[PDB]
Amino acid sequence: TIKDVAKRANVSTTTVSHVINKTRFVAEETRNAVWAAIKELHYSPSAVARSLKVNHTKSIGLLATSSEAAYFAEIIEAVEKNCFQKGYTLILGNAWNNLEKQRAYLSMMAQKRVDGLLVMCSEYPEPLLAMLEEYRHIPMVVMDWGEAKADFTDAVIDNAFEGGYMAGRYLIERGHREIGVIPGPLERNTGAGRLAGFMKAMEEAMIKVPESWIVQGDFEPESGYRAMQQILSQPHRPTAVFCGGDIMAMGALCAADEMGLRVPQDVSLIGYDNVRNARYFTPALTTIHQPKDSLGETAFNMLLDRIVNKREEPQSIEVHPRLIERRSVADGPFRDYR
Amino acid sequence: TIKDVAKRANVSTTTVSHVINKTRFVAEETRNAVWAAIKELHYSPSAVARSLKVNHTKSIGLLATSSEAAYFAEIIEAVEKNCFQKGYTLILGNAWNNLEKQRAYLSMMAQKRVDGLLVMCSEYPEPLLAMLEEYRHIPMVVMDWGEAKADFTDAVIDNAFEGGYMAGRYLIERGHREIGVIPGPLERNTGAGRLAGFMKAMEEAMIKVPESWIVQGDFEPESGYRAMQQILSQPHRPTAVFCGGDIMAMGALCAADEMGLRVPQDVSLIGYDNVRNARYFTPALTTIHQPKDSLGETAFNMLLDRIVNKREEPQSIEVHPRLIERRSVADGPFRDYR
DNA sequence: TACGCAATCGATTGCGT
DNA sequence: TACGCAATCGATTGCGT
Ligand code: HPA
Ligand code: HPA
Repeated sequence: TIKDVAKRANVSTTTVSHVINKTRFVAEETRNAVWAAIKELHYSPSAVARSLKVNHTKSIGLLATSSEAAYFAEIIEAVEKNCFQKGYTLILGNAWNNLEKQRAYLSMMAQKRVDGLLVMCSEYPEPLLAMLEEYRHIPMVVMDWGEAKADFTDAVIDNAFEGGYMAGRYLIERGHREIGVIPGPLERNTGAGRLAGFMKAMEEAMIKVPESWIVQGDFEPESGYRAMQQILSQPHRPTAVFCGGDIMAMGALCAADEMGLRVPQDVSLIGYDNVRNARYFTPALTTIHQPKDSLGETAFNMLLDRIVNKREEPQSIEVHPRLIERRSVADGPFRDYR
Repeated sequence: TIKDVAKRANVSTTTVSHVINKTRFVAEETRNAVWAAIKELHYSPSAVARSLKVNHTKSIGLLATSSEAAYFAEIIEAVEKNCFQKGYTLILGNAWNNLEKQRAYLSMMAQKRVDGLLVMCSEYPEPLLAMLEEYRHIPMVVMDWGEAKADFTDAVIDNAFEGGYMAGRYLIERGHREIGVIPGPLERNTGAGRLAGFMKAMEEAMIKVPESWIVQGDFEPESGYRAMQQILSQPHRPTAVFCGGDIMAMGALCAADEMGLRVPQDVSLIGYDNVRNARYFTPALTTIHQPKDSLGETAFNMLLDRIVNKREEPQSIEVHPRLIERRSVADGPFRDYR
């Protein structure tokens, strides 16, 4: 088809090319003629032909976990923004935390020869770790670790620990001493990390959280429900609860409200993520806000760097969470005694 | 690189090829040798080289509006599922309801030569309509119209009208006669369509909704807030409100709760979408459920059809909404008089 | 029997004139 | 000056032997 244009415009295709990419000077008329032909033939040059020659497809692969989850969703849209903004195309793939699915996705990506890879798999067993290395040749950045687990990738790090710590303290400083927690999967950073940060703050306070008061969630609203329910279901109940993520949090609000418990008057609840619509939770949710957009953009940027500036040494950028006060938290019994 | 494999295995590349795609019989040993080389060289065959020859990239383009919105998000994940399931790769692009962005996205897609196109642009002005036709050559299906607006595409249709109608009736049959509505953008199907279905039911009932009682939303929680607020802010207030989408609905719950209004005891609220986490709204939201997954899959399927079975005649499949009773609705003053 | 030769898909780009 | 020739990127596939 490029031959077709050339022919119409009676010039070599080489010409057609250069004019199409202003890659060397071309006589006005000549230029015009080509643009003309280009238009009548209704010409769209093949990127694949081009990619074949130039050796990069101007496309990036996002090997994600799930894309419906608010948290996820939000990050993704960000990344997309950035890609578009710099001419990259997004290939979205969800491995659902399934090795086989992930091996598959990975392979198609290499095959389609994505310029770089954005990795957000949530959990990282050695088998997953291993696979990834097999493709160290393709530039990648993991956006979901607590610290850098490998030498062959870039990494953006969220400080989940300090975020949890922030959550504990607030509660502490607000009058609370009987607290409970519903964490996300321990096999994840946003799970374990948050918990542990939250647990340090407690030890520092000589606060002991009885095990009947800690209940694992899976970042899903339903899990949030069940936990809150198992917590308030007990003889002795905490006066405040720290919930690992806003959506399970939202799940937690439901239950309370269902047993006729009051928020925050009967229970204060503090979340984690500051998801786009947390403010509209009821009550408006107080939570730790995670920089999702920066989290996206920042990742894209390291990728581009390696890609263009051909860096080879893995890097790692940290990002920081921060408390957002809404109305799901109330003074605790010890506020006055501080 | 295919030459590299061949050489290692001392066979023509033609061989390497056939064994790689079991496209003709090959001596075991021969086969083995190639697999061997394939492994040592750590070989991944280029899809782009391949695509160049075979003429289809096994990739599909989703020209969407926004991907963070719950409704959207949910559909997208679906589509992705389907693509993966049949070896297609997803290129996600969000035009934000911006012509220029959409022209751009469209063009890159043609260029990257996507096998087909999934279209979800929300609003369709002639300029957008026009652009689309320009690419009638690439197979596409619009997943967001009320009826088929063009002869060059397939279309999946949701019955937003009958959905709205269902919403009105329920309210009617539940004792209500003073109702208000906060619709989404009229420039959209899920906006206008829902409204009108909802408005028919009302006329049929000889119910008149005073204009101070209808307030436009933009499908976003914030909009939901403001509207509900403007509605309950009045001297005379409805006893029931129909909200165009679950997220604005959620927005509506906030406000009420903020002015100390009760749901559903002071106001019944019925939504639209049955978004994944509507049940965990508080109270659990009664709403019309839209078949998102079928909406996805069904679209993918028409695409594949045109694609593979090389159909040429546009088709159109309808899908159906259905009421889901939760707890945001209460009997109205006229329930007993029916 | 089981395999290979050579042309081809659509672009780009180094030498030249 | 302003443009063109021919080789090339990595695969596939129709004829043959
Ligand atoms: O893995 C996760 N899933 C959903 N929401 C989350 N918020 C933090 N981590 C997660
Ligand atoms: O355009 C829309 N946006 C968000 N949610 C929606 N639910 C139906 N239509 C829409």
